[PDB]
Amino acid sequence: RTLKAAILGATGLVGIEYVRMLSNHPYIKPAYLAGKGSVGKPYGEVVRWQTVGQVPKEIADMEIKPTDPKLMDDVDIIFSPLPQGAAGPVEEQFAKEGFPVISNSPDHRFDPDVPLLVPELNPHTISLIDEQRKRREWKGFIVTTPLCTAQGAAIPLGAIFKDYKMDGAFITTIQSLSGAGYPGIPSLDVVDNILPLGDGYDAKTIKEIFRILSEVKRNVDEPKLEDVSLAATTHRIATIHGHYEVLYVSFKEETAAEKVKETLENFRGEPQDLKLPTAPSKPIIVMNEDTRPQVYFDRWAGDIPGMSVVVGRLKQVNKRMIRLVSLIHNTVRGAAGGGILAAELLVEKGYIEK
Amino acid sequence: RTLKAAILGATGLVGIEYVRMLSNHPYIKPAYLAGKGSVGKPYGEVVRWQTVGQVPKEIADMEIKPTDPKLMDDVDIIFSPLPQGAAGPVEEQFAKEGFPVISNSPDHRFDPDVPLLVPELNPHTISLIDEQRKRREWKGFIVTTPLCTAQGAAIPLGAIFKDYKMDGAFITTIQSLSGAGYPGIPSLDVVDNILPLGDGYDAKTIKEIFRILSEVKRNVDEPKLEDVSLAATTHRIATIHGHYEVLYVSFKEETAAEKVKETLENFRGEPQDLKLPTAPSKPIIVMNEDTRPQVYFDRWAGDIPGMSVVVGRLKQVNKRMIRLVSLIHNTVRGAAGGGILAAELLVEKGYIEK
Amino acid sequence: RTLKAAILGATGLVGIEYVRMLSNHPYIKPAYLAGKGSVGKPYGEVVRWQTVGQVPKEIADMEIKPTDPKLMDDVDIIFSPLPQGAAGPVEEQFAKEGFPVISNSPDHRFDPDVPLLVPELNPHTISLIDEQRKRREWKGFIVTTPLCTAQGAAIPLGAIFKDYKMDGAFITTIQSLSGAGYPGIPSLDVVDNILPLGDGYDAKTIKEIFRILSEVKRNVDEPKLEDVSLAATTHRIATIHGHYEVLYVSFKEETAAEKVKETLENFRGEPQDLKLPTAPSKPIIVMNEDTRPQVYFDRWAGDIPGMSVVVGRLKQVNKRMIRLVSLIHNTVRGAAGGGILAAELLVEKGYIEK
Amino acid sequence: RTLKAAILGATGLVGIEYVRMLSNHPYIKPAYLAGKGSVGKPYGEVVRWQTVGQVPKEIADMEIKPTDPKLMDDVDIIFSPLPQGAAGPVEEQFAKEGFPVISNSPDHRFDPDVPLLVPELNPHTISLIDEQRKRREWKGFIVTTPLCTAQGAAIPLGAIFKDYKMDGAFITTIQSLSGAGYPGIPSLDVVDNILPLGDGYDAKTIKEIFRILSEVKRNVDEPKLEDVSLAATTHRIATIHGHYEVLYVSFKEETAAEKVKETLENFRGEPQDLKLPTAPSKPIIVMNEDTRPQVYFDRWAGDIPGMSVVVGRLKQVNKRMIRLVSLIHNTVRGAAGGGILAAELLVEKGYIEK
Repeated sequence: RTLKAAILGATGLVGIEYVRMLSNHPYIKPAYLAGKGSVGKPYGEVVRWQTVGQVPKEIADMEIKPTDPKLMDDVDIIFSPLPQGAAGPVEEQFAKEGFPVISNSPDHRFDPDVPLLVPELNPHTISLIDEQRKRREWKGFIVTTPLCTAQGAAIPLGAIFKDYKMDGAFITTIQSLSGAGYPGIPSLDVVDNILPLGDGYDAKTIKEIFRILSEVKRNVDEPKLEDVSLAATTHRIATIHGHYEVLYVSFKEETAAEKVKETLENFRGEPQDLKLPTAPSKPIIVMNEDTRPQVYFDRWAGDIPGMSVVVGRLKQVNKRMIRLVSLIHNTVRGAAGGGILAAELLVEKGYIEK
Repeated sequence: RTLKAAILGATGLVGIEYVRMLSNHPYIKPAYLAGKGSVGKPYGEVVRWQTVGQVPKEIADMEIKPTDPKLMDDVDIIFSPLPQGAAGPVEEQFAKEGFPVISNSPDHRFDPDVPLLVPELNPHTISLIDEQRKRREWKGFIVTTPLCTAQGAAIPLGAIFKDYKMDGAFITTIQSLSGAGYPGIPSLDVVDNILPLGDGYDAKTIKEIFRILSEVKRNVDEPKLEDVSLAATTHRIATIHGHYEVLYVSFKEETAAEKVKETLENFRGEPQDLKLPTAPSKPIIVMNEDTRPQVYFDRWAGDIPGMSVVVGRLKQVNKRMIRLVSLIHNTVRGAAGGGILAAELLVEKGYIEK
Repeated sequence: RTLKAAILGATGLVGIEYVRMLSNHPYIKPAYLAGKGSVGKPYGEVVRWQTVGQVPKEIADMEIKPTDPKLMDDVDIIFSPLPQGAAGPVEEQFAKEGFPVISNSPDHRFDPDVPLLVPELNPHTISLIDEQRKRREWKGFIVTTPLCTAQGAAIPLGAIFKDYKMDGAFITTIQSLSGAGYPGIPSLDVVDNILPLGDGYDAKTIKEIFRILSEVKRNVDEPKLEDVSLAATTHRIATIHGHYEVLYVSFKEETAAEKVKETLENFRGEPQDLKLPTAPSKPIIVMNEDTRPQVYFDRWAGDIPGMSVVVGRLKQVNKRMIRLVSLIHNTVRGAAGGGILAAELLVEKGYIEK
Repeated sequence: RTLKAAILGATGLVGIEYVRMLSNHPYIKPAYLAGKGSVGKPYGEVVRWQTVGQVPKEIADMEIKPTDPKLMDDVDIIFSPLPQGAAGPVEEQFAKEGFPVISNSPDHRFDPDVPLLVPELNPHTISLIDEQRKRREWKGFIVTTPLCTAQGAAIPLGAIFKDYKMDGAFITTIQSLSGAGYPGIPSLDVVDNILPLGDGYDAKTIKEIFRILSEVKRNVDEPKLEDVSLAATTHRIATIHGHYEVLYVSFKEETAAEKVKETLENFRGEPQDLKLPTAPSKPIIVMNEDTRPQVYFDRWAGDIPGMSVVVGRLKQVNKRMIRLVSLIHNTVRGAAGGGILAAELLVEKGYIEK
């Protein structure tokens, strides 16, 4: 007994991760590979397989099919890593046609009735679907995952905000190329260079972190999220996968790095308690060596490769300020892997039927 | 009429910048190219010319000579970019033999009688040379320049600390390979990877910044330096030259990013006043665009290429925090250029004879 | 008596070399920077200065103007490095307005009345302008330079072909990114990868070499060009400038590599003879070290930087086969520099204004 | 029924492949991880895992042990990828103590009594062992595998030489960084550069190819190997795994690239006929796309990832010349996978008993 998934944009840098991971999944099958430009061609002939291994045997000869909900009677779930602008209306059209829709796209991320989900952090937000359906009058639904960059920060910051009076986080990112898609970043922009991404990208990263944090169930009540200073300075360099982030985190009062570090080691959420198939044992992995994590060596760490955010370099700066770094696999936990985990949580909660 | 310079480690990545720059200098000539390994060989035959243009024609034919005082009777100034551990005692040997020694090495940077010198920040600390001479019973002297990474931070921070109640700066660095020398960083460390340098390197960057800031003559007296919180998280990636740094800067009172930027634009010190030949018209260049500076494009910027720290992205974070970035050409301003500027100051103040 | 020149696609990777070089030129001035997208704006504000130094002081505040042959009264020369498909009809408009056009684009390279010019190899071919003017009934004219990759092989092969019974050349190229222009090659195509350009690219390289070789005045007449076997296998990697090529060259009879070496060393042409300003003293520089030439260190070689093809590794393979490598600066000698050289030749022979 | 393996230099770039591969092998166990500088420590804590996936769970905890025959009583096979100069005497010490040693080092590659083994091309030359043992008066033996670079040309070239009148091959290599080990190639040698490896490396590549070809059993007799002309021009670039080569192959008589293509597509040797576990189904994979193979996308191709040489771009140059490209995974087929395959062969022919 399995569920049949369609993956929109299946030849893309995110769609390849849905293909790789769903090919190994116990009950979600990659059964319908949707596109536009290469409709009618075999997947393995057209795809850039910029990930680990090779195109799965059983997928390689599948023809890419039209992005058309009228052709998808047989499909149980839509995964939608589509580009911004194009995504919004396609996802509405699928939802209106009665599909569950898991989007990795930005278009719906701040709809107050659409869940911006990190399953370990705000699983309770899925019950927004009730109101979504009723107010939007459709049988289906849309759920979004956040910007991968925002997730590499929000996961550690969420674990901390939960239990500590955190009052700011000032972040520097060093992001990989695959985040921008293909053709994406011109090679001349990152050879012997660093490409700042600009105020617009900095501002959207912070916006998304604020939404995720505004939804975390905390054990302390100070400070109020509105009194939290977040800031980001974002860049891309010539790494293929893996977003590397340096966070300076401030607290309203005296807070020991050793305590925070232990909170990070100990972090887990509903996905781990439920033993969901794509839930890592340790959604945050903490490293103790002063030159770790490194992008190359740590982006595929953990019992489920790519699904863990890897943290290190925990250090006291002064009594109210600590330094840490974090690494997220941007197309796995940051996108496809997070979206598959969303789907398992939604099946588990009753929102997608068996 | 000419002053004759020896360049120790002349073939090295800093040594080459001495040669390129002094080749164009109105009164300090590269008269003696010293080494060890390639003593006896033509310079241009052996040097790795990893900088702009080609080996100066009047220099290529010059043979590499021993690093030995008794051989250097005609020499007026020693520039010493020698590796740590080796440098300390060689520098002392030269100073003892009557030479002015301008070192880019770490060994003497914390000696209480030795200038750790950024001409635009603490030009007055050259007066330490007078007590150094009495203390150590020698007619020469040692002056050091700071770690290039420290200069990238300390230059814009020194400008701010001078005029503002700055109580913290929290730094992320993305440093180039030339800084590590040759063979330096293994290729496998930086292809598809980011290399963290570790706690010792972070700590040493901070300690050097503290020494530099403690010597700035400030126009406000608050807060005390002992009350200032610094932190650095340092990395290398595959860029050839140019250290890029993101600085989150806190103040003890409300502070306008607009004012701080004006302060950086208008920044100048003694070298510009005295019109030293290597003094750039703008020791700090401020950029307005939200994707500048960039390493490749801005590392050779300004009227003296590579002598200016290029700053950008000035933004208000909250009322007491600002974000900026800076780029420093690590072997020009960050080492050889700073050294040559040091030498021009020392000549102008009578420390090195005409 | 300064000639004023218009630069089409002035913001581009090749246009920047016209802007750099003509800024230092003794009688050809860059007086009209033509674009489309950025027309009106200052050159310095928009241009991506992906070359040595900085935008020239006196060019930076020049406005980008529209590309239209009715707005250029002040103008004496057109330099056109425009993309294929676009460039063919544009350049015709300019010659059909009176202007002399030196083109770096592919469109007219195979017109039997359009010179396809390497000034050291086939300078006499400029007389095709006479019967080109006649048969097209227009007052101006078009001259084109060859694909950079083809120049990197044909300059040494032409010097060889003129004096030796060469029957074959079998080429592997390893080309830089700048040749694809901007946005050009996506970053994901060349990070930890080699990108083959394909059969169409291999075939167009060979076709151009063949045209050029057919136009070389020889001292031998064996074999005939029609029996010469040429092959290329072309790639790009993550280098910014410099196309590196490995050539296995065969001969119809016993031929010594030391003789061919001397021929390449001694190679001069009409540009040298006339002492044209942009003519290098050594159009082919021959290196003797078995690890040279190297892209990084040799692409800017020579008295006129980037104007010389640098050759090395001359080795006997068997009695009738030799191996050599060559490095060409693809935007300088391979485009803008060759073009400026074409402009100087044509003035000399009285085809251009004054 | 298992054979216990000792992996010398286990933490090296070739060691980690022995560990990775053997960890999944049906009958060879990686039982003893030998080293020097990290003896006493757990493998997982010190190893640089610069390959696919992560350190196998059951290997991670294993302690690195001394390289000492006296400690290895229970070991059945020694795999030795030790650096040149060290390897020779150590491998002789192991064979004189009674062990079968399969070496990836160059030291013994040209001993008359030491097989230089590509299992698909010259499996019979294992019989050399008998006179090795007689002559050397030792109960163990040494077998070597060739230079990875030589295997990338020798595998397709042997398959051609076996069936066609091949009289020359003229090769250009574009090799990865991992072949030079760690720290190996300094990062500054390869950023925005190509590093030629020189005459000694070119000559040794060809010498190894000649030896291997002289031991291939042919179906045709012309020409004699002594009259075949080989040349190599070798380079390194900033790729991690995978050596890419372009080969121009010539023949003494007319030979159609379509036929040579069919021969390569159909290539198989004794390891396939013996169904050895590590024998890929297709020791040569032939691709049809004019932009394939590519390093990143194909170095891990095949039913056994990295065990197949991938060939592409088969094209007629003239009646007597073709062009093809080949890609080898240099640490799998080119080193550890090739060694394991030799060991299986030696087990199958009774030289190593289970």
